[PDB]
Amino acid sequence: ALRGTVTDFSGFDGRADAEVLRKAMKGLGTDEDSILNLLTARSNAQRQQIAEEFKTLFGRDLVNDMKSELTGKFEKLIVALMKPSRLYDAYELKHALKGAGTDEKVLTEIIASRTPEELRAIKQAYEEEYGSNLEDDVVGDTSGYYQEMLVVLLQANRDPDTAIDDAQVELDAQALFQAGELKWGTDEEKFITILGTRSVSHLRRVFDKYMTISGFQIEETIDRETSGNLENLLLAVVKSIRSIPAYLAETLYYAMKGAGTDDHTLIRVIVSRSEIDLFNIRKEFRKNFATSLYSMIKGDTSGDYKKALLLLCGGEDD
Ligand SMILES: [Ca+2]
Ligand SMILES: [Ca+2]
Ligand SMILES: [Ca+2]
Ligand SMILES: [Ca+2]
Ligand SMILES: [Ca+2]
Repeated sequence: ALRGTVTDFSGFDGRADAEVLRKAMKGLGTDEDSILNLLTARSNAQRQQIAEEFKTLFGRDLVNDMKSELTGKFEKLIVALMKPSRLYDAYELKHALKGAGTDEKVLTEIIASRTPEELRAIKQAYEEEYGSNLEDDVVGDTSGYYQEMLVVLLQANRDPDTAIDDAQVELDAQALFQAGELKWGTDEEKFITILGTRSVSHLRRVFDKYMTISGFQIEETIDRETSGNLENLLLAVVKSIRSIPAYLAETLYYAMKGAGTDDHTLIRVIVSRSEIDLFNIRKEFRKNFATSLYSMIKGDTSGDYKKALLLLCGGEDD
């Protein structure tokens, strides 16, 4: 099943951990090594208890103190690691929508790869934290079919996996064929309804059947029929339906692909999935890119930031 790389540390003592952290920042200097080896070895819920003990003992906010002592990517990784799990995805979405400029790669990445259950959780958290409706904020900063597809997904009303109705699979496959390849132009609405509301098990069957009747994989047709933000979203949805860990592994790969590194994306995926399916993401990363995620990271990052990442990911050998 699904498996992360971070678990609750046994023999957990919040007060003790708070003191270790406190001693690592007191006086001039900062013992980063001590901080990273500790926080990456504690589950997210435990980090929250440490933060609570820290404030109780010293009357200081652990996160703000680290924001003062830490710098750069390492600081960003530590701050994201301290964000409550139930609020992280909402946090990211909020930052991708705030100020002039909307970060579409973020909206697409999260809303496409998160399950209906997760999306429901994210919407509640977002509203309680920012006193604003997530859907309304998305609509306000986006437009066209891209916006429409995101809204469909945000409803979290995807059909439930039940017995497969063969005739419905043929109907849907043929409907997609007719809405794209056999149509002068494209019927985006058809693509949105089907890909956004049908059950996961149903769609996996539709993808195979579509391949059989058209000679094309649904991804190829999408690339041939659509463009812009809509194309990226549709591909994210399809890839997620097939395998969320694969889609995420691919997102990671392209983050460390070529000159430089998309650090924000790199941190987001590793942190948000660390306690869910990061282990699976590794297996999908190896099987599809001839290398282990560990090596990719180990050879694209530097310093403490690099050390923290490797400890969270693990898998040195894969
Ligand atoms: Ca200090
Ligand atoms: Ca904006
Ligand atoms: Ca067409
Ligand atoms: Ca295209
Ligand atoms: Ca790189």
